[PDB]
Amino acid sequence: PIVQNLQGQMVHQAISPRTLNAWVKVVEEKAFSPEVIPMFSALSEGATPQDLNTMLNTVGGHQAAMQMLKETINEEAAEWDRLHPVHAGPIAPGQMREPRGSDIAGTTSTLQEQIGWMTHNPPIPVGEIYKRWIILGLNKIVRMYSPTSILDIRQGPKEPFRDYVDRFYKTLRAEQASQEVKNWMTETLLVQNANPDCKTILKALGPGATLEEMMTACQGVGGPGHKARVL
Amino acid sequence: PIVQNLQGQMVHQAISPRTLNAWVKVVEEKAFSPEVIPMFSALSEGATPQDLNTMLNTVGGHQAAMQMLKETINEEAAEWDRLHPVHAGPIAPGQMREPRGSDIAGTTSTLQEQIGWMTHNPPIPVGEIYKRWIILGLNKIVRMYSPTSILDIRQGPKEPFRDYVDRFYKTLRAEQASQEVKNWMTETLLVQNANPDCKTILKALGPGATLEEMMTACQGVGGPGHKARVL
Amino acid sequence: PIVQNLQGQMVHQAISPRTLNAWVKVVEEKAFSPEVIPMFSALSEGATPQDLNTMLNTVGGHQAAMQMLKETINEEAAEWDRLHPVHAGPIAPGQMREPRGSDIAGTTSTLQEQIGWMTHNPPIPVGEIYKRWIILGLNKIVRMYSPTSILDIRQGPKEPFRDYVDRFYKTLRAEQASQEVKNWMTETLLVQNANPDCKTILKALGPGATLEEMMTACQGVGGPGHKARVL
Amino acid sequence: PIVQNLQGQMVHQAISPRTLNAWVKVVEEKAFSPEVIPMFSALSEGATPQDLNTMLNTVGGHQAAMQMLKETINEEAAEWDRLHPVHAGPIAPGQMREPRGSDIAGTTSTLQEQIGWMTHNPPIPVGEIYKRWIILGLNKIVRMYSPTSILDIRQGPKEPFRDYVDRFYKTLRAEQASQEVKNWMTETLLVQNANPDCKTILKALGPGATLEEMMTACQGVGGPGHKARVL
Amino acid sequence: QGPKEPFRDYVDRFYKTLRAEQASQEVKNWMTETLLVQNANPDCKTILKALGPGATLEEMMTACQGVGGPGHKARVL
Repeated sequence: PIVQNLQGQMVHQAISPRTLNAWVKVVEEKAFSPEVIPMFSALSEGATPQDLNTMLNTVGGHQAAMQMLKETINEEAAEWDRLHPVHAGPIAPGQMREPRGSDIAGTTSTLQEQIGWMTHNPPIPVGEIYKRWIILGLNKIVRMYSPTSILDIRQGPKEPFRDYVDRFYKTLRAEQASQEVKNWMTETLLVQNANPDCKTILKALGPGATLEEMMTACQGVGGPGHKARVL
Repeated sequence: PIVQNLQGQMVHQAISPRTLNAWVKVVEEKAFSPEVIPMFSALSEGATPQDLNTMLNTVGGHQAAMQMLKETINEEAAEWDRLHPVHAGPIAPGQMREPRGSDIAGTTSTLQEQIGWMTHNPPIPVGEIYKRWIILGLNKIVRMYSPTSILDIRQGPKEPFRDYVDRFYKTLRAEQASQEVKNWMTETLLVQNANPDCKTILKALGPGATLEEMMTACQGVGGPGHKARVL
Repeated sequence: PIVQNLQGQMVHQAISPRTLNAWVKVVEEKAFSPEVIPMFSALSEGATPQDLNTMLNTVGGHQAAMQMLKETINEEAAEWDRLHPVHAGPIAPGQMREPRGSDIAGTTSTLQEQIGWMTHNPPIPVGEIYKRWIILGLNKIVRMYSPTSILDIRQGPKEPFRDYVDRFYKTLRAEQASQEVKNWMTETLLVQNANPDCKTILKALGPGATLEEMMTACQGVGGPGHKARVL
Repeated sequence: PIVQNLQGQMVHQAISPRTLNAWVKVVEEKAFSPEVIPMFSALSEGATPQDLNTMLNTVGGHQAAMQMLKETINEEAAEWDRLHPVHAGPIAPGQMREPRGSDIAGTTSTLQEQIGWMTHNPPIPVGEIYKRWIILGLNKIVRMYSPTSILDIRQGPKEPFRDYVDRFYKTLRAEQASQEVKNWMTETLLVQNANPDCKTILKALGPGATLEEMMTACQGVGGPGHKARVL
Repeated sequence: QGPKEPFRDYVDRFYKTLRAEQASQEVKNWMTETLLVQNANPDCKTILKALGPGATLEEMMTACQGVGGPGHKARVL
């Protein structure tokens, strides 16, 4: 995308074949897993809409998810053009004409105009909003993908604490809810779905317990072969 | 993170996709190993907090252990706001106001803002403290990984002394203790948890004779005080 | 390690991650092979003790061998500390003060001072001696690894000269003894450890046949010591 | 080796890590094959002896054959101290000292001194002769490898011309005779070692037929010919 | 510590034995915190573990004094 700083003005560079290969490979390896969202946020340097849209268009087997994501982007673009500060009428020549919801989209925007409003006038967050809409759509996909409704994870009488925690944190990452609520829910839910023996020693710790303390306490609860005891 | 020397002043640049793939493979196959702490130290190049923050969010496996590391960083950041000099608060125009304890974290500070206080005015150890807190979290993760104490690392009857030494040194890497204390322990521990048959010839060495000499003697004999044949 | 001469003033520049993966791949597959030792010398550009120390911290299973190498560096550092010219605490104001054994070691040294002493006052070979001590340590590890002796490598009944010479030369790199002696004993050894089928032709060639000349003759005979008298 | 032309005077740097891995990989794939000699010639850009010594030192499997080359290199170094200018022991103030046979090797010379004699007075062909001496040794190595001689090549009845000519071409890679002599060998041996039915095609075509024409006839007739005359 | 042995006799013997160790103060102190709990009988060990991390020697002795016997049994077994 558009880069260059200390050596002067920005130049529009193309995407790497290496990053494109990673996008194809990661999908074969772990298609809808939550870690895709921070990787996309981190790697998207100079996040221009049409360039971001290239990753969406190079979709393989997971095209159905992308089609839903595109509908969500269209809903978000429609909301931007009508429920947020609306664009006026005729203006004097040479002004950008405050970009519309459809101007954010790659289909209805040319490269010259898209880069023009991105840096000729003071930087507009056009890439940031489109990227945010993609993040919002990806969050919907991981939410739908999750096979467990958060409270479906349980610990069997022979299942170790570490595996119970792995299962619990796997569904926890797809929760998409408020942090205070998530902490309060985590505190009660972990105890409720725990096995009788595990729950009996877990209740000794009581209020004010934190994850570092919980992990430390469950070191003596051990793994397979070892028979977990209160003492 | 920040980079550039030969052409002039430092500018913020993202890490290679091959490096990210290398990290992903290391987390997948070497998960809780103490060998990953130097690998992370090498890969945590420069000093911008944002790149380290995104890198740690790419985990698909041991997310709960990583979350305990985030919790550790959050409470270490709390101590930077309280214990350490955080000044009076109000500041006259034209200053960068100095980061508070929670301003160190990439989740609470903007990228240009993070770069600003370490580039617009002379260096401050914001990258080093954030890295130190992550390293401290990794030290805690290997402390939870361990399932057997040093005195529980006993040598079996059919178990060779060489395998026992590897088990001891691998176990030792996660214990977090003073070098003098570890050396002082090394004098009696090595022959203490060994089996009777190998001890027959290894007890003859006596006082002094460092690990190198003890191993040179051990290699020369093999097995439980004498080697065995497979084919 | 430090880099740049023609280009400008010296820069301390981090190793590439591909180089680190290549080192890990070599250590993982070749373990205690003598082939690793020149590869370490080849890869260790601009000899900087901290970077050299980092390359000894990434080992997996074989940590105990690495610990012996680290103790060997301490042993040679101690040799520098008291048997090589002894330093005195009192020195004139404005001097960098030439390093003691502990200063050479990664344990008490700081990277800013370490780069400082090698770049300020006239060149001290701090990196080269540390690299040499590591190589000396690696040269002790091959002895620990080697499980054979000069008269244990004997050609079997169905073994050809190529298999017999390969085991001898594989062993030879880990010998750690005088070259002058090795040459003088080699002439006796090649005849002595041969099988009776190949021994008679080796004896028949006699004195005045060098390694190339013997290898040239041994190429045409065929099998595990084919008919030695052609009439 | 020493590198830089465009930005001014050359700086000494080590070999690239990827090149070192490639050298090891090529050895695993095809250590003794004749095309390794041009591959080595191509990769040895900047023939500084110390860098060249690293390539020799890092060899894996074929160590016994590899150590035979040192005898030839030492022998050519002995020839350099005889047939080439040998100079004298005395030396005038501040001179770099013209190389002796044992100054050529990196093992018995010092790097700064080595760069000094290669560059202080008009270039000395130290790297070029060392590469040629190594090539002479590599030409000896393919003699040791060789499983078939040039006069051992013969076409069987079930062996087509393409299979036969490939075998003949492979054996012509290391023919170790004059190009003038080789022209006669090519003209005579190719027809002479062909099978009777294939020979009939060659016999009919006869004198005044180039390699292009011979190949064209072989291509048109098919296989090694067939049980009845076509020409 | 045996099943019917009281903590005061056990810690008295531990201190007496430790008195002849002639090692640096750090070596003795660091060990004492973990070893006393580890070599204790199940019921006593449960009570010592219940007191847990932190606290002074006076606080530990105070807790032990009121506990009584060689360790009175619990209901979660």
